[PDB]
Amino acid sequence: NVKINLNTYIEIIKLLLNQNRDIRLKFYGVLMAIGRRPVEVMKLSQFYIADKNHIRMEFIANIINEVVFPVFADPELIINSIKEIRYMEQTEYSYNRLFRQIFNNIFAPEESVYFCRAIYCKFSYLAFAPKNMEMNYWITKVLGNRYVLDNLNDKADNNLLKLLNQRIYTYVR
Repeated sequence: NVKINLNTYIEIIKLLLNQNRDIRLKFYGVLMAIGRRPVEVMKLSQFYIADKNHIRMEFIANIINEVVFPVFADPELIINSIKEIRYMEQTEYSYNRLFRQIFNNIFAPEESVYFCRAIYCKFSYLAFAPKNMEMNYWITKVLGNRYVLDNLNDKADNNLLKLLNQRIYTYVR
């Protein structure tokens, strides 16, 4: 049950967003990168660039409700993945055994989706909240457990990344 730091987190997200093998993997990359609920990713929301590292989500819950949140990959890269993800559901359980094929003995959550959102909160706070901000406000602000290392300048964990890279390109879909 590996502990990862922010730099490691970002590279994992790059692996999943940039791989060519499985749109489902790209889905988990998006969940880790922006902490939205899967339904919001899959439908009924529009995503727009806000910042070099923020996205604006528009939705109905004034012509529209927005929420702006920080993100852990290039927003254009993220939003393009969402387009593919929605396209591979319009052109057309197992998601959890896919999550294990990649993360067994690294992350072992009961619910991968809840894990992905929870890790996103922790890193968003570590990386964007000001000194001394109450965490309960931050969570409700960015939305609506410690697998992590609270040290923002540590180098990324390369042996971990090799392990994951090997898994991504050698598992059977």
